Amino acid sequence: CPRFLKVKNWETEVVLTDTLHLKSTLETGCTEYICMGSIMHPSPEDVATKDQLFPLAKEFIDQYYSSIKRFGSKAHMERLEEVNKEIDTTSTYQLKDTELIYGAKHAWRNASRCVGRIQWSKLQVFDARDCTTAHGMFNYICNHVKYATNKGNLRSAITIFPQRTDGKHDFRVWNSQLIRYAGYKQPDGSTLGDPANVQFTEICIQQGWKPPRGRFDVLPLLLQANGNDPELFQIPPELVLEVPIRHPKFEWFKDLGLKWYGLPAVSNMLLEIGGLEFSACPFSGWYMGTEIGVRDYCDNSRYNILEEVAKKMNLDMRKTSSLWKDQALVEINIAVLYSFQSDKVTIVDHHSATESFIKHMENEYRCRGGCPADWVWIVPPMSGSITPVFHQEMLNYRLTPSFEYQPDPWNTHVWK
Amino acid sequence: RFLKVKNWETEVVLTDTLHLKSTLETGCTEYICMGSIMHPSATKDQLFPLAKEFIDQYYSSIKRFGSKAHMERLEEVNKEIDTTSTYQLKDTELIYGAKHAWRNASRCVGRIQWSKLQVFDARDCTTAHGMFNYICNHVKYATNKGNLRSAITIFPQRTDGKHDFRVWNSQLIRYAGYKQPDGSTLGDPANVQFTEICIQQGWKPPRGRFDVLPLLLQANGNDPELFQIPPELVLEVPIRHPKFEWFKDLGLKWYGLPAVSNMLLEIGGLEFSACPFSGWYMGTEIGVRDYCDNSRYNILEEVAKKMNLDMRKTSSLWKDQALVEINIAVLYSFQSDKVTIVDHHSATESFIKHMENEYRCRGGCPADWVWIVPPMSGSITPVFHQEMLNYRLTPSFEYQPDPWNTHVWK
Ligand code: HEM
Ligand code: HEM
Ligand SMILES: Cc1cc(N)nc(CCc2cc(CC[C@H]3CCCN3C)cc(F)c2F)c1
Ligand SMILES: Cc1cc(N)nc(CCc2cc(CC[C@H]3CCCN3C)cc(F)c2F)c1
Ligand SMILES: C[C@H](O)[C@H](O)[C@H]1CNc2nc(N)[nH]c(=O)c2N1
Ligand SMILES: C[C@H](O)[C@H](O)[C@H]1CNc2nc(N)[nH]c(=O)c2N1
Ligand SMILES: [Zn+2]
Repeated sequence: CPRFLKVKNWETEVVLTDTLHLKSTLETGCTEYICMGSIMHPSPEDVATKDQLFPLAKEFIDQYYSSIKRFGSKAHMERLEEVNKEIDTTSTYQLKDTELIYGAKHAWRNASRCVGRIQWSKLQVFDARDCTTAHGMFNYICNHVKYATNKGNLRSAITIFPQRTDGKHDFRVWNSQLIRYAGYKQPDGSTLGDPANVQFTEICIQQGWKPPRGRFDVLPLLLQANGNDPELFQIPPELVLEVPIRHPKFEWFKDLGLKWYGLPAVSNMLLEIGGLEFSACPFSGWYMGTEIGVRDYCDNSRYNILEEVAKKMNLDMRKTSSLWKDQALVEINIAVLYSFQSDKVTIVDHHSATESFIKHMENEYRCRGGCPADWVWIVPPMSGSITPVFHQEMLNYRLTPSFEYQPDPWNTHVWK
Repeated sequence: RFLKVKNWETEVVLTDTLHLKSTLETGCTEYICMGSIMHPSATKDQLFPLAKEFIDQYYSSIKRFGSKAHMERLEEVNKEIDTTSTYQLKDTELIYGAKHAWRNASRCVGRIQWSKLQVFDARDCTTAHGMFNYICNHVKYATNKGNLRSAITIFPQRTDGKHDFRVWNSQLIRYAGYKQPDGSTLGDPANVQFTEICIQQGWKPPRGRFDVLPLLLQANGNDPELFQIPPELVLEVPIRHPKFEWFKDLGLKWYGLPAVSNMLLEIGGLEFSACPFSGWYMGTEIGVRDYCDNSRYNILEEVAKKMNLDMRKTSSLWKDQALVEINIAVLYSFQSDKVTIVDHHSATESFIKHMENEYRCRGGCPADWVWIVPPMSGSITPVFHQEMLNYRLTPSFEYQPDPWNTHVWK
């Protein structure tokens, strides 16, 4: 690979120079002859051997001690030796609290699909590696939700549960996000609530959940500790902050009966630090408006409200070239931003978020030598080219520490 | 190395085998993806395998692979490369190659039309006047009083690089841009430099906001020469709005004919440095990019003004609101004037159908998601949810250096 790669911004002519890609550790899926950049998941029961672990841990320890300006120091060399001995006698090792916090923040810093990374160094890390049971995981998650929600002044946070050992004792949050609404398939084929969550909702009902069978039922937590069968818990409703959606101009918009939860909290990803694997690491931030207003509400396979809103706006819905869909989509995103700001719940519009991200990316290029970014994910799902990231060339590559996808736990779990 | 592509909205999975036939590079590697980079990084010896590859897929396409005609053509091409260091395509091959360069353009959402392409052979052209005549004929044919027809005009191929045919205009029809004294810009700011070359070469600019630029045509590597396209051949549309009667007062118009004139067509190793090609517009090309890019006509603030929108906070989405009304106007205007145009909903829908057609009959369809997804309302169009594999097949349309950076002025 060449040492310097240039990216251009075609609106501002600004050229940036990337050297950080030389530290790339994993494959992207692309080859010299094919690009897989719009494949969502490009290409087990298998843990790192001693020989796989030694270099992965050294690389991370080296990076950590470089970051604290102690590279080559006595503490650096001693930490290397202690880690090496630990791997040698136990085939794994335990991170220091300092190292865990650094690794978590850097997995966020390295997350190429995240437009909100200007915040990466302001992350509250909750060390839950002493957890042994699902009830304990419930306690940790509740504290996380309460801390991160903060009565609407949201704060980013991650709670990290014990790392993988042999792969038969995994900690998992079976929920894909901590807070989501149930979906219910009807006999007649229609769906009530969130159609994306019909499968998981069915799992919870089989596990014992009594469903309200409404349009916005918060799902219970399904929590697996130490490889045991998962267990159900209801999140105390006073910890689930929600925003009813109204429109500043259209008095009828509240009559739609829409609301959404304030806290986006991903709970199905895997956090990889120095070759260690944290299979339960729920992390949360605050929303960009389009995540709710474009995808959650207007995806055809989700709540799918464009028609109903277009009807109440009295739009001509016979020709697509009237752009009735586009007009309604804007008003829905105006309502979402307006309802969150009125209730003083942190949210960020896609103009402000992408402008912030360009500033972040430029700083990272200057101070770090690059900033991996996935353009397909960074550009918002509406009004793409009137945001600055549309015009920004990006380079995508995989740095470690990192958040990874992992198989859904109901597909792998060995029921006791 | 059968590759699967999924649509996350419909769950349709298609299987790609066609990528096994590519040999040009993408710019990515196993460790770095350059999918959002706009431009990532002959002789007798290089030429015959490239020619043989192209003749092979041609005769494979008419289902006479290994036929007597096929065998004879290969030998004919061999001797011609021997004795002349190049070769000439048959008319059938020229047409096949041009349609297939369009078919293979990963960045084109309009490829469902790929085989309906009128191909104008201009390989006998020798002068800029002849180029002008061929180009006027293309424009007139393609415009067709509003019922636009896809066309391409193919001028003589590159020989030694010192006798290149070039259209110096990036597109056949564009508006001029002028650097104003007070620092601002009149017209189209994307063209300020090309406009200045035309002025330097003798063009008398009217210094308005929608001045159609003259043609600047270079034949056989000579100095380029200026020509005015006859105005009756340049179809234009006044943009107005079905509900906002004040919109016509903005004074906006656009031309009906999108015609790329700065790319290079490669076919069996031959390079056609002048190959103007044209189709019809997707509304967002004018309404989102041309009118609302900050570095282009940049009209958003004005439109939002007349709409009386709250422009103090970005979270009012005033820009998004104005953007939709502008794009409603463009579609409404072209449609009212019976000028062929397609909205991004209909176009992307056609492209998904095209992808399905191509996977079935051809085993795949190279597509660049970054370019295929429209610049507004992305995820309410079906291509947003469609995984695409990008790879480079030949014949192809390639970028080439701008002629003013290479030409030695004679
Ligand atoms: C603090 C405010 C944050 C904002 C505004 C933000 C914004 C976003 C958005 C809009 C996406 C695209 C999501 C989608 O389309 O599904 C995303 C993805 C992502 N974010 Fe951030 N995020 C924030 C916080 C965080 C934090 C705290 C972490 C981790 C510690 C994180 C890690 C990620 C990752 C890994 C992805 C990729 C997810 C995937 O591939 O499914 N983000 N973010
Ligand atoms: C017939 C109607 C057509 C429609 C609606 C259409 C639509 C589009 C659009 C929207 C783009 C993106 C352009 C941009 O953002 O600058 C594009 C790109 C492209 N089109 Fe098509 N197109 C059509 C016809 C054609 C024809 C006739 C050809 C050639 C024979 C062609 C070849 C290409 C190529 C090579 C590109 C890529 C240009 C680049 O990389 O800058 N298209 N098309
Ligand atoms: C920390 C953080 C901040 C922030 N602004 N957004 C996020 C993502 C939030 C999020 C993500 C998903 C998965 C979407 C997946 C599944 C289906 C299609 N997509 C690929 C579901 C949710 F409910 C949700 F809230 C995280
Ligand atoms: C055959 C065909 C059909 C169709 N609907 N559209 C096209 C493209 C039309 C087109 C393209 C450009 C270049 C824009 C530049 C600016 C920066 C990045 N882009 C490369 C200028 C134009 F005036 C123009 F009409 C071709
Ligand atoms: C940086 C990025 O590659 C660049 O802005 C691209 C993005 N996608 C595009 N898509 C289309 N159709 N046309 C364009 O000019 C661009 N520009
Ligand atoms: C097929 C395509 O990769 C898929 O729809 C992607 C496109 N870009 C995205 N971008 C974001 N932020 N979130 C998404 O879910 C997607 N989906
Ligand atoms: Zn790639």
